[PDB]
Amino acid sequence: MDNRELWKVLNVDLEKHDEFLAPVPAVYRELFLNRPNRPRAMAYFDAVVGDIHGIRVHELYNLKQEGKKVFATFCVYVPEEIINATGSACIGLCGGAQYTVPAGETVLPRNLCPLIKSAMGFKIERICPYFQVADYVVGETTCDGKKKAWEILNEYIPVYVMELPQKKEERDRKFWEEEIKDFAQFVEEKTGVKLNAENLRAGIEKINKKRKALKRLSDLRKHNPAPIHGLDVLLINQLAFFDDPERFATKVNELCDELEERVAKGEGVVSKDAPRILITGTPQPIPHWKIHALIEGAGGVVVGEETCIGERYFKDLVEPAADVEGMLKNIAARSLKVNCACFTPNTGRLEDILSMVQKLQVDGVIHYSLQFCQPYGVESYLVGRELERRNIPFLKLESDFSEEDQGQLKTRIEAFLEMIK
Amino acid sequence: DNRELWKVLNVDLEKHDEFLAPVPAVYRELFLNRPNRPRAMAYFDAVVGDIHGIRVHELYNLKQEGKKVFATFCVYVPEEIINATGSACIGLCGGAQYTVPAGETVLPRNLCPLIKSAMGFKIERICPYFQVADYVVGETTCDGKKKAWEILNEYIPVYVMELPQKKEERDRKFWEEEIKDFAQFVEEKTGVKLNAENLRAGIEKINKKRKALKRLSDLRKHNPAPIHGLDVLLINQLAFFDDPERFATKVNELCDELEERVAKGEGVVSKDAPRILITGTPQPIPHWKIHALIEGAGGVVVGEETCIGERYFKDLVEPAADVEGMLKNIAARSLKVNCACFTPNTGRLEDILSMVQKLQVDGVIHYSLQFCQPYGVESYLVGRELERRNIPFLKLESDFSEEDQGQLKTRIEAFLEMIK
Repeated sequence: MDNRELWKVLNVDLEKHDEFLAPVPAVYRELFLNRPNRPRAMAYFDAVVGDIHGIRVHELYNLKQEGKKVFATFCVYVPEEIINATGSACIGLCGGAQYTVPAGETVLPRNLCPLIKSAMGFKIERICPYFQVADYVVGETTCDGKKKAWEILNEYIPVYVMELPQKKEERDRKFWEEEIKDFAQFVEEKTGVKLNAENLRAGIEKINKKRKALKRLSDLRKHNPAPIHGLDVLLINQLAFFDDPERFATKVNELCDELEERVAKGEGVVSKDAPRILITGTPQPIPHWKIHALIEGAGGVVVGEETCIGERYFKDLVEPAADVEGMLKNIAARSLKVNCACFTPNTGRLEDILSMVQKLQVDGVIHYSLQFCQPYGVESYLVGRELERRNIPFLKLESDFSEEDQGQLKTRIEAFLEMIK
Repeated sequence: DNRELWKVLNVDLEKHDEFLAPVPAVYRELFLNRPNRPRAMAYFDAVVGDIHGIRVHELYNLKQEGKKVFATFCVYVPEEIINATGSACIGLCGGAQYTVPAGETVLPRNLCPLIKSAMGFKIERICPYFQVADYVVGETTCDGKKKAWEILNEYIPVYVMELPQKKEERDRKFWEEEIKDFAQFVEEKTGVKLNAENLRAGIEKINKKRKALKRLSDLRKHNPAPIHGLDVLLINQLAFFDDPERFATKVNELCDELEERVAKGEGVVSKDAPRILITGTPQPIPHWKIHALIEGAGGVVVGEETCIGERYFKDLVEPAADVEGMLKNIAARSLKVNCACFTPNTGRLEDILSMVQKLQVDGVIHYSLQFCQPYGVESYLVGRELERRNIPFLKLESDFSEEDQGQLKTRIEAFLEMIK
């Protein structure tokens, strides 16, 4: 093939790479392709999944040859606009694979979040071309696991760490603006492009246009019957981390046009009696589609996702400004409006949940979080207690990237859907 | 009068007695019958003989006299300011497993045993040192305690200080302003406003205490060892519950006895037993399992790089002329702690190596609690850098369960069997 020599040049272990890529087509066929009632604008995304380690890696390399850089992030708090204002890429390989768990566990204790260990293994075994072509990695201080794993990752690839505060009063708002300014200076130093009003406003328009299409897609999901299955929207939000901000937004808008066509005639992918489910908790990387597949494989339909591969990524858009200082202020202020479970207290995400259930008309919420995720694990008590106080059905789930939790999670989901008919 | 106090403070006396039932035998086996113990140790034993009594009487008397009792869970708390504003300050980290399942009703099972034990002790209402507390001072360190303060607020009230994540200039100013906020807090809640001459009094008292503990810790650099490590662990544990003045005096008299023990050349064990440095997470009372397993097999522990240890008495406040300068100095002193919640943290590695050099240690053990992420992940870099310097290393980790020693003993002996 052609990607063969690109992987070889990028220093990719080809034996492990093939052993990892082996079972993906059958899973993607059973979970995605074989399902009927599918929209027509999704084939594009299928093609992307059919070559996720191919075309986009070529694009990243060929644009790296132009004098640009490739920045890799793990947190949506990192300003995508500031990076894309210099003509450089901003990708986010949050890996959700078990194949790379025993690898990343060689340096991390086994009682850690599966995402961190999966990404660490992806890097240690040289098996992810996105991780190879990436020049830098931008970390932050959200959980103890990632904050400490940066100290190990920096020996493998350079790591720049932003410091995010833990509360959101006046001084915290101020401190984050200074942090964004330091990151912008670092970006100017590393890319060699001075930030003007032209390029910065251009990048802000670019990222806001990317987020607007996803928020339109999310707003289209609150109709009855459901015009699209939740697994497809999940895959869309998942692909939103490696794709070009223009073509992705265009295809998302075309899919939204098709879904509006469906809504105009009352077409739906599920029977109208089916339960509608809302998901809240930790983001689900790719390919970690287990929960959506199990929920929609018993008759239910997911209408919303309150994760950072859900609505928390595209909910807030940047406000315009005049000079560069105002643009940086607005970027930092947009970033700090994310009601992540690392702040204390975090009473805004609860308002988010209670408003999303009324918007999407949800019959029951499910609080799925990863195993050994303490920030989202502890807050679940308060979230569920408050939701039960207000007479809302609630289910707490927890699993890892293992593939064969079918029986237990299946019984849980089926009992829930039987109860909240 | 003890049961009178426990009735005043709402104690489910049944669970209280069932918790205190199998404790005197443990303390007799681990301490009382162990030979060659010094004489000045007697006082400390008396404290454990009345662990829920006379000190609770003193705290409740201070309460009835119109003054507060501040409960803490960290080292960064400016206890100097609390001592300045008259009120008392006590630390009470989680200790036993009896309260773990109860605490597991509001917290996940995959959390640290310390937070679970603390939450259980609070909910079960069987701790006089907790049932007498007026406030709690939490911090923003780990994920567990940060997200558990919210659930704790529904019970006894909680004030939270925000600790930064690095030690640069912005973090220094941030911590300075947070110390100012906590000073305003104690000014308002204790009624007393602080001036220079009264703030320096608490500064000097807490200094005296820390430097007395520092003298005792330095005294352990003699071969053969003058004192066993379990007694020093008990001293550092009781340093959070006792009264500072008399405790400093008692530790000074113990140091006076150890001076003669060093001059005569008498040791608690032979000059062949291995010297072990413990480093990692703190060991609250009664978590004497690790030291007991290390020494009972035939070793000695001459150093504890924990916060119930070297990191509670290494740094002391610098002097200043005015109140603002004294507050800035208290903040700068508290920020000198090299915990595993900042990034990077090479200072702790420098401390470990310097203690290995000074204390003549021939065996290093890194012990952290179960489900502890900060130290549990930093252990990799710590061991990797220590292995280069050709230092024997051993990673250990467990919870508050009793009969897990079967896996620990086999892990301990072998270590001591090869570092001869």
